[PDB]
Amino acid sequence: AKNLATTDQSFSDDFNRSAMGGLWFLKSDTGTNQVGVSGGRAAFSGLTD
Amino acid sequence: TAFVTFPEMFCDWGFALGGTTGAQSTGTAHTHTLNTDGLAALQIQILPAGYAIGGYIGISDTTIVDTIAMKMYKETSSAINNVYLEVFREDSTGALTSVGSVDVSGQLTTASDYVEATLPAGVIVNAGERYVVRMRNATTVGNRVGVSVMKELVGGRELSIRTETATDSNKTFYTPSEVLTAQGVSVIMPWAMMAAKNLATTDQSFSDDFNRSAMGGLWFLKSDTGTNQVGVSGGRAAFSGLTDGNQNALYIRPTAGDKQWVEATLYETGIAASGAREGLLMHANRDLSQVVYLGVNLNTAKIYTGPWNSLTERASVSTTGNDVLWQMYFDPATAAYTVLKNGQASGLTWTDSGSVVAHGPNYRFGGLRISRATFFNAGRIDNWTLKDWA
Amino acid sequence: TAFVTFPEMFCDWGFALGGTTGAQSTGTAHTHTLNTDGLAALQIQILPA
Amino acid sequence: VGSVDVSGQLTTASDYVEATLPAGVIVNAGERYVVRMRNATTVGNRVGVSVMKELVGGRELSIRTETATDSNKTFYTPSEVLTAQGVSVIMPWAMMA
Repeated sequence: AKNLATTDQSFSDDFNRSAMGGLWFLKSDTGTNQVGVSGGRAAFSGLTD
Repeated sequence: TAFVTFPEMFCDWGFALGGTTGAQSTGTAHTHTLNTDGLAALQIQILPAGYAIGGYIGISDTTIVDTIAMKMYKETSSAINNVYLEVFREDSTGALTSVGSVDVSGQLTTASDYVEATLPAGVIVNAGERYVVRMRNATTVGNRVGVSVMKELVGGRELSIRTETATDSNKTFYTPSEVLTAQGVSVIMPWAMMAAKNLATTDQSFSDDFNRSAMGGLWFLKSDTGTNQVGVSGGRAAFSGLTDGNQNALYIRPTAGDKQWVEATLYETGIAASGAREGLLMHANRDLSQVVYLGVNLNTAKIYTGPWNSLTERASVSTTGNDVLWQMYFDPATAAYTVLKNGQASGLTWTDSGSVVAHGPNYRFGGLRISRATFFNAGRIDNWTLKDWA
Repeated sequence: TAFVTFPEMFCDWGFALGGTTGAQSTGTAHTHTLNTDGLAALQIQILPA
Repeated sequence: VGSVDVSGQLTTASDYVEATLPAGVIVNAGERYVVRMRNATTVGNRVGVSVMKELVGGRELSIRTETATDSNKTFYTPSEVLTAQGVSVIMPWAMMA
């Protein structure tokens, strides 16, 4: 399949699940807490600055 | 989930030889008979300090890498250090860029054993790109390192890199010219692995509108009728056939954890005659050894436990107008099951004080159940859904 | 993306032999020792028009 | 989770033997399954199985039991599984379709 008519990939996430999941590489300056999903919305986990 | 330069089964196993050899170099002409005592497998390549060897790794499905592995050992028992395993991404131009490295000299063993090392941070990979797992071995003491490789045959594609100078071994950003030179120089091909040991597992959820022609391969069907199973008609599941008995459909795809939430709408259940039991199944074994079942008739709704052959009633409640979108879920914080009718509490709750229900990897399957008796099929079901509520 | 009758890694590479052969056809009875000099790989078939 | 008798359809020539399970068994990605050949015959004729030799120093993932009780076992324990893995020296070819 040497050459294909490549489509334009598109993705969407409602963030309406329990955990962040493996579909998101997380990197934070806190050290332990990353972007956490709560109440169906992403937010800053932890009380750190 | 991982990617290997060539299947690990070759490193783990070998082929038995057979047949007959050919002519001799000198002496009386004879041909020896091959047998199982001859083994075809990977070879071992010793390598001195300052010599780096690596192989290209394909990416099948995109994910996040966490660790890398190689099959190697040390020749002598002397102390060693400065043994590095690193990962290089190949750009469009073919240049190699370092995206991670790790010291593995501490955990090395004299015996030929796997070496698995965690990267400092995750490196996202995508299907279609190529990666190289390089072993550096820039030690100071001088003990050599033996890596398990498999011999390459000339005349084919060259996709292994090998560098001898200490400068090239310590290089962290190879240019295309140096990559081509290393590919030309290289004669072996090492065994390398890029793994996905730990992932942030999601809460898997599934749903089916039951709006197709056949039952489909996404449902394991088991019934006491013998021949007929849950059949889809008019876009709704139903008890196929005129026989008296029970039918169950189990979703092939399991959920993530013990937290379960199943929901479906009950249709044509207010016209039932007597004893028509149908509804949803949660915490179902693959072999249906023990299940938690929600049975709704035209009069009431009950919760059942146990194998499909014989069910035990745990709780019951008398309701009316049972043609709505029923839901029922399990909270492991209190180990309790709660049923919500049309978004209302409906006062249906069971508490497992005795822990009669076992929760584990083999008890995360849901499904649907119908029963038919006395020439009156139970209601039909639609909009089936299972998920892991937060 | 492609489909192959058997993995191309065999077509590109080979295996190193090891072990020991069996009895000989004639002469003094002996068994040779296998080493990395023996290569196990696919063969080449000639074919006329 | 499933057993089948394949003595009737066996042939002296080395040929594939395919047997249907009594009922379907759902499987999921990430789990592991073992296809065990028992051979608890009464006449005493031996059975030859096509295997592929394993090399030492690698992972052990084949099971081999010798005693009749072990062969007739239905629910193995982790200790017995480890002992069988250590004892085994061959790896058989098995398919689940």
